[PDB]
Amino acid sequence: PYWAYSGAYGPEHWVTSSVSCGGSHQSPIDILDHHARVGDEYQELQLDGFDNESSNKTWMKNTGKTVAILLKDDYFVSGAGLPGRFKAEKVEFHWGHSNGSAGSEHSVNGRRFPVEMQIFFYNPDDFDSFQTAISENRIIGAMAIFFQVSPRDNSALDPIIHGLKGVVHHEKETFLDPFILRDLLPASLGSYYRYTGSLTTPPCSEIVEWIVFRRPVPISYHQLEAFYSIFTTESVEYLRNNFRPQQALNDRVVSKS
Repeated sequence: PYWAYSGAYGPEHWVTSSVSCGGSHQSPIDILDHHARVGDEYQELQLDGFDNESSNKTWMKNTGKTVAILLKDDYFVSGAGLPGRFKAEKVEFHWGHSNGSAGSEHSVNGRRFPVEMQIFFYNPDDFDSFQTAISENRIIGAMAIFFQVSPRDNSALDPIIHGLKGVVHHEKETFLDPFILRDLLPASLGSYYRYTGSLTTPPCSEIVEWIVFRRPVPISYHQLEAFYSIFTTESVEYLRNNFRPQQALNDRVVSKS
């Protein structure tokens, strides 16, 4: 079904075509640190493959709703109270409008960030692929990483930024220079929140175990410009403010590592 981030098919209307979009365990949310539970004693968050440089096969696409990176190498995450070892499928981005304006989907203590990067995972021991996991409505994993402005370019982002400059128009695709996925994550890996929620776009399936890192990754204002310069096709407009409104926590509790 068709959907958008504004207008007649904007987020307030998604439920018309996608019933789950009106569920009670939806994402994203505001995380209030003082309402979060401490002491859950999760197993160490373990990353497998994140220090390897990515393959020249990895590519990026302007989908018109976001820019997505299709990961062609094997990256795995486990621990942190995830039900199993999850394999990375793709990375998507959400950002604001100009000059570092709020773009993240999640927030912490009411604070939003200029970009949120999300990495989506599936359990390869249950399914051959991410698409099948989704369609079967089984548990998928997702990490959310915030970016925060810094006076100098973050060199770890150079391949991603260069990629954005190659997918300015809707449907454009490009291969990416090698990047190190670990370096797109916060230096402080042990500091995160966990909650159960949903995909943040239709079908909004309530099957996502979220990891939201507490600390942001630096990006320069100049680097942010590469995000703001992306187009989408409604007529051509800039692809900006591509984030879902926050959703009610309801009976859920967020856990703090």
